[PDB]
Amino acid sequence: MEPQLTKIVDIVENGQWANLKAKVIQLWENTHESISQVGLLGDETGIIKFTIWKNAELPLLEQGESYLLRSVVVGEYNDRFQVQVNKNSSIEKLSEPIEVGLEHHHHHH
Repeated sequence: MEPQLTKIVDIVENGQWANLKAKVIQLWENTHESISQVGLLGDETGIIKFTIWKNAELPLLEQGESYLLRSVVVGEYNDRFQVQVNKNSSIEKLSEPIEVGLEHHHHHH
């Protein structure tokens, strides 16, 4: 039984429980105790900002690396939507990078 996959553009609902896979386009180490880490998630359907709470006790993510987020909840940030990770949540590294980068291709890199 695989988990329910939800797309960023399919959010249109805060406080929703689902599972999403994305890469960290940018990371920011937080020094405040309330917030542990915050960055951006690069999904093939778009991008979204997420924040990890210290009460989650989760390891730091690697920039440019793909990450799988299971059992997460959507938070309502002012006018924009954001994904908040807390306890019960899990994170697994994927050896299959996601596009998030396709617009030009001359000959070969």
